[PDB]
Amino acid sequence: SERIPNNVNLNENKTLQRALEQWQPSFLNWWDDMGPENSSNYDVYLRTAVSVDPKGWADFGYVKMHDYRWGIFLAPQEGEKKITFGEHKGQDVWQEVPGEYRSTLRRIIVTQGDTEPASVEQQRHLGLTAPSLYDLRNLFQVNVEEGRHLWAMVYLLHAHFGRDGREEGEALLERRSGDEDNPRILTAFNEKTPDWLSFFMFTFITDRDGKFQLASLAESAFDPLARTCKFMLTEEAHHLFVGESGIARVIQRTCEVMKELGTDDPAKLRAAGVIDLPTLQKYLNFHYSVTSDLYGAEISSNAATYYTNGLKGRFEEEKIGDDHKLQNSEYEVMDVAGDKILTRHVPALSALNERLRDDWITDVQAGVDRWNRIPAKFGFDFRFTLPHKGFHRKIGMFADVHVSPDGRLISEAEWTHQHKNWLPTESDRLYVHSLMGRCLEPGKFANWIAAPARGINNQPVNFEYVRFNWSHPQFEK
Ligand SMILES: [Fe+3]
Ligand SMILES: [Fe+3]
Ligand SMILES: [O-]
Repeated sequence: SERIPNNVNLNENKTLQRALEQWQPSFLNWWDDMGPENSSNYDVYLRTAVSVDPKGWADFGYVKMHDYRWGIFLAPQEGEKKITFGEHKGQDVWQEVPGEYRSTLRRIIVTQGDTEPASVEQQRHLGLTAPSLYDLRNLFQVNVEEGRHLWAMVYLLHAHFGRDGREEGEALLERRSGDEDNPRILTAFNEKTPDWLSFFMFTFITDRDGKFQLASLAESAFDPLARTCKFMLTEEAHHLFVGESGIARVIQRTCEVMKELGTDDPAKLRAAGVIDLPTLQKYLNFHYSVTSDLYGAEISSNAATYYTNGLKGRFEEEKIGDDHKLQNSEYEVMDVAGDKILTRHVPALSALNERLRDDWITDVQAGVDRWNRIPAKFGFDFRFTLPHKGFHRKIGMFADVHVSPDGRLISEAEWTHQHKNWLPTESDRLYVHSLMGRCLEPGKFANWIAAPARGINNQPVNFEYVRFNWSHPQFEK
């Protein structure tokens, strides 16, 4: 019923409500310019959140995405919640940011916010080559949710950061993925997402960085941010499912053709129009290593500071069996010293980036293990693996050297001769591009990917998840 749906009593804060209503047309102009291409008249079968009530939170129906009901939804407030780590452990959580942390928390929220529209901008062309209505609908669902995450951060900026907050909300729509004068902040969000295989890896791997960053902020002493991220985690889960099941369905299809043709010869697989498993492995290597750089330098005074001040906790902070202060704790990280990769212990507070990275690696591996059930049930030997964490890194201690996927420091000549086996080549990408082509007949799936296990919201897999309204009704006519 509400114009800006929310469970935050927005209408009782009239100054804030005015400011968000003032900002909304510019969000909608951004959505129209940079959102899913040519989609202004589509009716999409979308889920929309209307609460955080884990039973009846999200309801489905057709909507044109310009009319999507983007809302602000915080996890329920908890009475007498305490801060759980850092200097301030045991004190009451903050409803407003302490002045001394204000600009730091602001930059953290803006940086998180910036990735949300960035992903929409990267993915805006994908619809033209959607391999199915089911997949097109999933893409759009991810898009409108990422749009909501921008709302979720812009709300915090306006509600808790005054004028600076408003100015950040405006600049969040002035930056643009890949733009020369005003690029998005983070490299991985500034690059192209050129085809559906990249899109599925991105939502499987890079949205998972979102998951771990958000789980760290879900711990924050700044409780409105903590409550915001806590609810976004439940949405991020859907994104991770799109990416994991997306790739799982490509692997499934490729294995079907391997069994049918009785061969694992790449040339024969490609003649049949599937993506050979070794090439899938390269895309995994590419997105995994690129995403890894997002956690930042292994050793960081800044990250020590976020923890100590109560701004950002460790993943699942409350399950960790230590003092949650870490003045006298250690953490084991790698190091490179000439022609050797070694391990060393450093003060735990200085290595929080690396700890979060390690948590993400573990989570990604759990998903790859699930992928591996597929070749295994076909009786194939192929297994997907993650490359050594030092492989293909632009950030941190491995940035000045080459590491092979199996964890050796290698020479410039070996990198130059071998990396074509490890990362997608121009020729691999051209091949994958040649498979990309829309498939919009109900219940039909492009030949490079298998059908999903089930539909959406109990609908058949052949349901018309998107109705294009190809006819162009005339103004006032
Ligand atoms: Fe997001
Ligand atoms: Fe996401
Ligand atoms: O997300």
